[PDB]
Amino acid sequence: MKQYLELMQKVLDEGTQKNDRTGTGTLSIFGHQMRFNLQDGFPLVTTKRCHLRSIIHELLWFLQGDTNIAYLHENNVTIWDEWADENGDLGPVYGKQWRAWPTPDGRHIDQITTVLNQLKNDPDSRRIIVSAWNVGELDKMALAPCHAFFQFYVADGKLSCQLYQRSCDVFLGLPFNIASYALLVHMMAQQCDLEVGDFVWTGGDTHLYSNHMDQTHLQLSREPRPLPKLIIKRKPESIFDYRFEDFEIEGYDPHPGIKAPVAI
Amino acid sequence: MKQYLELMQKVLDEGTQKNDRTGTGTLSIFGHQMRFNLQDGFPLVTTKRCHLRSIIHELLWFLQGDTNIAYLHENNVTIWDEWADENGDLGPVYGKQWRAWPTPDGRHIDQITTVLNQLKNDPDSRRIIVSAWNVGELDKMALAPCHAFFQFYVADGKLSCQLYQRSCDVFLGLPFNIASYALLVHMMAQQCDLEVGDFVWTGGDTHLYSNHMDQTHLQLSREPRPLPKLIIKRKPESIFDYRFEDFEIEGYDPHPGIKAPVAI
Repeated sequence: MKQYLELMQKVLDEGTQKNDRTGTGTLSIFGHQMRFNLQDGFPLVTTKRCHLRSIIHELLWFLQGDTNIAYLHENNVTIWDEWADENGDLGPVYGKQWRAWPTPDGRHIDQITTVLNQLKNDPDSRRIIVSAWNVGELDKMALAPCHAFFQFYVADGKLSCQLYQRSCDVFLGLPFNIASYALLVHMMAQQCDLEVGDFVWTGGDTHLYSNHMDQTHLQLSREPRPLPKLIIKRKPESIFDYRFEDFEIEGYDPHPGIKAPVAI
Repeated sequence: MKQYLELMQKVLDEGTQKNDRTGTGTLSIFGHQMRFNLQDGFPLVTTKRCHLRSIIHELLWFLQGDTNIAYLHENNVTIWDEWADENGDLGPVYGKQWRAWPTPDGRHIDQITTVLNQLKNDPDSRRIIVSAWNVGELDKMALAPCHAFFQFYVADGKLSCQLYQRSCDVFLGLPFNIASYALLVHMMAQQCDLEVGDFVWTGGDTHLYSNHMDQTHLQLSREPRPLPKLIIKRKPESIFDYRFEDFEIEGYDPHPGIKAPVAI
């Protein structure tokens, strides 16, 4: 997509040499922002084929709040397998914070129901936020949330959403991060009888791994294709009742998929 | 400052009509980002005189962690007076979360000491974060944190910091928000023997109140002056031992101060 390729080129042009926790070198910049008008089309990268099956199941699983990977395994979605323990547990990652953030007094706060309620009853609110950055629970999580917090906003009948992503692998994760939250904006908007606005992506440590340099140069030589269109085939009674088959991406005509490896 | 005036003009050119909780109308945009290279000079607005005495005391008070306003009152700093109850209490706002975030198991987490430790011992970390968005404590706070969370980053001997501000009054608060966090970057860098990098400001609901429209037009007719220089007169033994008199702003030559009123 134009904004995504511009970010890639920017990391290449001005990223500084920087290692990760494993020791794998990266080129990195700190602080970046992109805006996708969801009325322009579903923001799925077209310069490489990106599959969404895993992403759709992951979002449904996030919304359900149980952090054991059983549901993902029932659907053969293996993207969380490397972090799960022997029982399929991950600790209180994303979903547990979204749906049942634990307080000091023993309550479990459902942030998704809170924001839905706020979008329907107080759309002007400047505090329609969901955070997964539960400081007291970080140590128990299999990994700290990368997509740490997000805020909603309503103007002129349109729902917008901004995500703060503390750490972003531009090549491997970003395309999926964008699509995930874009999908969630469509779902929230549908549930609040709103049109879709913009998805604003904000990044913290934004990087390209050095072993993704060939892939990055190849992707940069391709021209973005017209964006596809998200169609929601059914309107569920609530944000917790969406099903995998409700979503269809129409008009996706990407350039070929590009594999990128990870070090261990 | 150039970036600040550009944001003002942008809100004017494309902000949509939007009320606040009180009902005071605003012009607002959602999602904006600015970058200030702290080696270029201390980012204190020059298109209107901005006083920092209250801001310096507020930062010291944040760092100390006690949310009663007694220390502010001892120094005749009255900016939190409108939110304080009869005893001078505010509930667990900023400082309590920065220094003693309460967990479900009864611990109090010092995020400032955690990040300092992380900057000294693991500068490549992509999770050097401080959050004041403690979902379980929001109801007890006199008001929810506007400057909600911030992340640090180290590259080439320089400390950078990104702030996510969920709601920003461009005219009245922004100049002070920038200066506050810029000061904190200088202090953290000094304590970690690092040079200053960039302060990245990210905004959520970013607005101009309609009763600030004359002031905004007047400020926009002024040309930014060269930035001033922050001087720290002493190097304290820790981040908790800074004193008001340690800070001096040199070479500040602003255009005249501009008053802006608030509705009640």
